[PDB]
Amino acid sequence: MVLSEGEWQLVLHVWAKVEADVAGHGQDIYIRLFKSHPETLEKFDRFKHLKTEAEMKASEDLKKQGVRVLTALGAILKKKGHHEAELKPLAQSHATKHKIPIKYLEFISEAIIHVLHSRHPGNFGADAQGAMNKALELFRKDIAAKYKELGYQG
Ligand code: HEM
Ligand SMILES: [O-]
Repeated sequence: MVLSEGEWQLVLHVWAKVEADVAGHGQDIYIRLFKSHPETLEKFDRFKHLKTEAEMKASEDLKKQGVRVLTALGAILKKKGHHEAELKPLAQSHATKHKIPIKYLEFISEAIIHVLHSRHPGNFGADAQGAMNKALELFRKDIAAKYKELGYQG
């Protein structure tokens, strides 16, 4: 599975807009994920008690977590497929420490696409969304292969 350079440029052009305010984007993505698929919130021991969107928005720890996730994902995207080193620690923690199935990675990918589609119509038209979907599918395909190497079904 391989993206073209043009596809990577569409991914990186919208990611540059995320980077104007990574914290705010992270909050929107987590709120979308937890509202759409409430079961995913149960995996977060520090945040599973949050009851409403207002509580999620006011959580400084959730905001910091969103920054960590999007910055890690941004570093992966900037490797344009050459992300073996970045995926090692992430696959190990998500398979063995956090126990995050591939289906939940699909759910957060959907939340990312939903938020970019809402916030960034200037850089998230159909071709750009297609490229981002391809990049996230590549990420999940490579994470799933590493999960299997690590002993986790996913
Ligand atoms: C785009 C996909 C994702 C990325 C890039 C990502 C990235 C990260 C990073 C960088 C950390 C901190 C270091 C670590 O423990 O590895 C983290 C922690 C964590 N991740 Fe993810 N993650 C992703 C998806 C998910 C999903 C979908 C879930 C659950 C449904 C999840 C559950 C967790 C939990 C529970 C923690 C620990 C949080 C805490 O310290 O309170 N991750 N993630
Ligand atoms: O995460």
